[PDB]
Amino acid sequence: ASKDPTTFPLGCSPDITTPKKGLSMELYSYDFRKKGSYPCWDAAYLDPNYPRTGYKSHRLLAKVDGVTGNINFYYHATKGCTPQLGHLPASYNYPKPLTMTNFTMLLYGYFRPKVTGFHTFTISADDLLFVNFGAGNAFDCCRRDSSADHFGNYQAYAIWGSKTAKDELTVHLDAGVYYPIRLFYNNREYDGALSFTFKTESNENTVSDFSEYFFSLDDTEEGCPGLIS
Ligand SMILES: CC(=O)N[C@@H]1[C@@H](O[C@@H]2O[C@H](CO)[C@H](O)[C@H](O)[C@H]2O)[C@@H](O)[C@@H](CO)O[C@H]1O
Ligand SMILES: [Ca+2]
Ligand code: NA
Ligand code: NA
Ligand code: NA
Ligand code: NA
Ligand code: NA
Repeated sequence: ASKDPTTFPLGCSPDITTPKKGLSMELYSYDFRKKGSYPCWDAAYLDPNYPRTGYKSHRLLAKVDGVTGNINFYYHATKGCTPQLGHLPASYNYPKPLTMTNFTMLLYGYFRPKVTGFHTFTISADDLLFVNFGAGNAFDCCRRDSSADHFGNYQAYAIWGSKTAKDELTVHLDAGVYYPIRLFYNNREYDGALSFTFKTESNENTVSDFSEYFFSLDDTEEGCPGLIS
């Protein structure tokens, strides 16, 4: 698939193996600058290659499976320029404290729609959430191994304090097809927040609980390109 973001993204058709519930998550540290710097937070999170290669230089905290449910959070800090502990919601399947003021997080896997039609995803973040969506744009169907670092221009992005603090992505999707998805998050300092929800043209319900929507698929030899059309 093309890497470019599109309104009609390509999806994937898994084989016999049952998709596993939830997304994969990786957590990385994101240190402050040395005492007395102005500002105190590291600006690395906005380097253009930070979401591709830069984050990998940071200390790996965790890699977990099975992230699903409601993945939204709001972490309230009490002090600027200070690492403070907190916990992710239970949905993240990570039962240890981390520096919720300052960390990087990567989620990847597949989104399976329940209805065929236009979906509008709405995102917000403190500090940053970058979203790739579709085969190629995120990664290749059951070939994430060979394509994970080759994602394309973001389908949506949100940066706290910017002219784009919230964003939307509208895409036409087919029910029961599995669409590659990559979420890249950072908190630089202080409060952190992530909101990821959607609506469809089918009804006026907002979906915030991804239990029946987020899945993981094993990579395979020849891939699992979408077979529908
Ligand atoms: C703009 C700014 O620097 N605000 C300071 C606070 O830090 C920011 O807080 C926002 C949320 O309001 C966001 O989380 C951002 O990442 C942070 O940089 C904080 O340092 C506060 C300490 O009391 O001072 C504000 O001025
Ligand atoms: Ca913040
Ligand atoms: Na097979
Ligand atoms: Na740190
Ligand atoms: Na990694
Ligand atoms: Na909007
Ligand atoms: Na409702």
